[PDB]
Amino acid sequence: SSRVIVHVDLDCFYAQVEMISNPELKDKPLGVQQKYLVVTCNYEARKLGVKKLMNVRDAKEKCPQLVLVNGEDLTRYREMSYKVTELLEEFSPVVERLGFDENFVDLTEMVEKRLQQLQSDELSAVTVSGHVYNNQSINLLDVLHIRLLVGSQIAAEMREAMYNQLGLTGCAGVASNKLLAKLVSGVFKPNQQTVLLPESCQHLIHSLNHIKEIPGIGYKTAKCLEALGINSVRDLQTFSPKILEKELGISVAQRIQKLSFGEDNSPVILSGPPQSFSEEDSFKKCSSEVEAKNKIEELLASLLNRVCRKPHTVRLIIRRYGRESRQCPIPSHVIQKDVMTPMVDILMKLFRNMVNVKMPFHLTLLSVCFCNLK
DNA sequence: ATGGGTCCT
DNA sequence: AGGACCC
Ligand SMILES: Nc1nc2c(ncn2[C@H]2C[C@H](O)[C@@H](COP(=O)(O)OP(=O)(O)OP(=O)(O)O)O2)c(=O)[nH]1
Ligand SMILES: [Mg+2]
Ligand SMILES: [Mg+2]
Repeated sequence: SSRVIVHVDLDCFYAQVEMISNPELKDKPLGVQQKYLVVTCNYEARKLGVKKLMNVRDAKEKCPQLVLVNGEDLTRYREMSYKVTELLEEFSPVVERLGFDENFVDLTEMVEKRLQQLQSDELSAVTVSGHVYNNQSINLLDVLHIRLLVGSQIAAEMREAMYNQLGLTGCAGVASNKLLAKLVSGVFKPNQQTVLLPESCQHLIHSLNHIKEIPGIGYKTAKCLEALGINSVRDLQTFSPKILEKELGISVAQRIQKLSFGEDNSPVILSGPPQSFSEEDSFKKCSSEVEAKNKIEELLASLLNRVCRKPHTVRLIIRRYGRESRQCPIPSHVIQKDVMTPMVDILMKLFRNMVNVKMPFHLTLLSVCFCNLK
């Protein structure tokens, strides 16, 4: 059965949150800085050549007028992120989060409910909200076209409510599955929306120029495909399944070749509350157990505040010089909210298991994670 | 990379 | 405990 899926993608999310917090930056080029990176910037800085994940050096030699705000503490972005997800869940309860600033909603039942409430007179009547991908002609007698247009109307109500209630702008894409909704949502940006009618689906998938542009094909898989002479979407569509299975294994080969044809039967999953929560810090050097204990403690204090459901597992992640980790359960008496001294004790034991402290060492990342929430 | 997340093997 | 993916 055919679905109607919406993908919602907030405009320059962290920069939006900082611009709302400080409107002295609303008319100025703004970048959100983490360590030496400009992780995102407003469309005003984008005009001046500043790009996402750009070295703070290169970004200011491109835009010497660039205003920088520190975005290392994710507290406020995470809080707004969940306010958006909760707002969407009011439209339809099955909302899938993808990072902090994207959501998928399955609108199929909502669409069918709205259509069922329309008298035969007003079927034609039905109008698109926003862009139609590839300027495709609408056929109002095609029930798939009608359902996708009602999806576009719902998407515009969602964007409006996000603006009215939270002060946030964003893009939306409406299509028959998640892959296609996520691909089409970014066609017109910022703060616009697009719907994909089914006869334009080939056009959308062949508009991609790099195989890594398909969501689900990442860094290592694209390296593999390139090693095999596979560069375009069509190369992948037409490559031998049997060779592809041999090279990538049956699961990945079968999944990505389907994705190459625009086919994606994966359900929208209700994300609900998070499965883990972690605090990280990166640095040039940690060369000391005395320093490492201080580092881990600060991460612990942040997480304990977030805690206040309970985690039943704790893990510690390091990066030397890639990631290594050690985890263990959290003792029952400790799950019962001075928790600090027995938890740091647990974590240093994990640290000592992974790091030989009697021999020199050099860390560039420490991360503590709470998981296995009950 | 930064500072987070998800699921699968 | 690690891999792969996503933002
Ligand atoms: N540290 C780090 N943060 C990221 C990374 N990718 C995305 N983010 C964060 C910062 C951004 O505000 C947001 C980026 O998500 P998007 O890819 O949707 O980008 P953004 O919303 O900034 O720009 P957009 O208008 O959608 O093109 O989440 C990343 O690779 N590393
Ligand atoms: Mg975004
Ligand atoms: Mg984002």
